[PDB]
Amino acid sequence: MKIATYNVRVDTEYDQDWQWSFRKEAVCQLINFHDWSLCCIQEVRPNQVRDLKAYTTFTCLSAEREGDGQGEGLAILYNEQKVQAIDTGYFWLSETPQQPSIHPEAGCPRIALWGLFKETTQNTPFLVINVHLDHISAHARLAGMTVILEELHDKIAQYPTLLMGDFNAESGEEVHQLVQKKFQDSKNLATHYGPRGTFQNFTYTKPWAELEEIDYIYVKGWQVQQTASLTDSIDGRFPSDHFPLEAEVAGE
Amino acid sequence: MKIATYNVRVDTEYDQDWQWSFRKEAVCQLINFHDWSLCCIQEVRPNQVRDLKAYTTFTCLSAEREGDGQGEGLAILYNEQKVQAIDTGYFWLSETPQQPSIHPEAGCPRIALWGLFKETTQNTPFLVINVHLDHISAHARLAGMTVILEELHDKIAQYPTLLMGDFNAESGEEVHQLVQKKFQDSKNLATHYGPRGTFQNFTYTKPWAELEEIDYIYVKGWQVQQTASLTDSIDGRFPSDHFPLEAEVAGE
Repeated sequence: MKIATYNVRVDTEYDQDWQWSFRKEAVCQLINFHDWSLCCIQEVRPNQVRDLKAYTTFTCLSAEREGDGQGEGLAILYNEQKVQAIDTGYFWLSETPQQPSIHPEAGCPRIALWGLFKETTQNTPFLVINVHLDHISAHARLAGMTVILEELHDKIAQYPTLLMGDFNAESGEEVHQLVQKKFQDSKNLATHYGPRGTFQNFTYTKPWAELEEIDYIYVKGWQVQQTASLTDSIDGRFPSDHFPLEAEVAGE
Repeated sequence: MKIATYNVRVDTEYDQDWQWSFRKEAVCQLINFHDWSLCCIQEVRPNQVRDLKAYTTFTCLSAEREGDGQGEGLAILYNEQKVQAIDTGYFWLSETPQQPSIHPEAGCPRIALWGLFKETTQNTPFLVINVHLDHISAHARLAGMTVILEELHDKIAQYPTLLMGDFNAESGEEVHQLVQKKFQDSKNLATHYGPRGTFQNFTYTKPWAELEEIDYIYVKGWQVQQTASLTDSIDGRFPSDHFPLEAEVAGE
């Protein structure tokens, strides 16, 4: 099974001539071309979610962080011919996960979006967790991931799990040590194609050694066949300020 | 079925710090990652052929233009689990196709390399023709293609055929008019991902409008599902001065 995570960059006027309106075709065409079983998406306001539904071939599960359906959100895109969603949910990375709220350490509401899926050919379900941790501090990231791991503790224990997304943390941070108690970083498990880092800040000529390694695909209960960071471009620009990160996995 | 053509750039000291020795891993890893059923390759000296066999996962059919096995050559890489070669051959694009020779109009010996293949699932064979036409003149290209179409006339008439490679010719040349009597350019038949052009001259920042469109995948007897020009890079350089060109096709 091919899976991916892609932070598509929130629609913001700060990007000027490279805000979402100008990037949407390139982002959606990239998704359609790579054609994974499923893709976790970060940084989508409602208009971006609408565009993903309209311009990609995927079914779209989504949720947003404000609660009023108007805020920045997460999505899980999936192909129903390849995987079926049998349960889904989301919660806030806070001391009150069921309500729109902010962790004491965090700078804004953050959510996790998850889905329980089954591959068409397989009979046993697996869990997908879409990660986007706070950028404000390492303490905020550790705290947010702690909520994910506690809130979904039962599901993670029960099912093979794909923990995927933008950790906003380089490999040495405490949050990775916590995650690695139960998960393995897929990109160290097999052959990796492309740069090990994923964030280029929209700089087409960014040296690979200068990429930030902040997006991850963590696995529990999976064999990893290969991973890749995808450097697709659109005439001298990147469709997002992150590269998509993909993995090929097989159930145990 | 996924198929591709890729001019990997001949090993030459003119490329200095980007001659084949420095590019081989990137080229071979690209091929391994994209993992097509088959790929036509242009511009491989014997050491490059050795490297494709050693560092890609593919079976390698090859031939070279000098006849002494020492010259610049062509290859068809294929995955035997996906397609099987049942016949193969090569010939010179000259007035005496069975012997090392030069067309009156051409600057050097040129060959075509072909294979008759069968997909594992399908019962009927198809023909693959690896094209690399002379760069010297439009007349030389027309003349070279005339030899291909004559020499393989019977096979082309009998089988669905993939005519793939480096035509050294933009779309308006007479050689394309000749080819279009029997073939269709796949990139106009479905959705195309990436630039329509394929030659960037190793210039990472080359504007897409300035790419030369000299590589082609022509089809006879195929439904085309999609095509793409692949912009894979290796830290601010391209692995070859051409992009690979790929297509997804289905027999009729």
